[PDB]
Amino acid sequence: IVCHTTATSPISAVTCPPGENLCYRKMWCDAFCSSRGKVVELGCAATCPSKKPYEEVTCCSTDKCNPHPKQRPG
Repeated sequence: IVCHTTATSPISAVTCPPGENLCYRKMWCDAFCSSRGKVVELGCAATCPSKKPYEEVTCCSTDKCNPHPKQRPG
């Protein structure tokens, strides 16, 4: 119960696994930065282990912080 966005696809608030708040956010620019950007990770996977820098990454835990524009209305 935390991030209310992405997290293993379009999700729906899910808020990743347990950890009891928080949402590891990673990905955004796939790896081609060829425009767009709807292939993120921001999934959580415990307690946001931070992971690595690479493409895009972060770590929130304040209700959410792993959104994603564009998306698909279906």
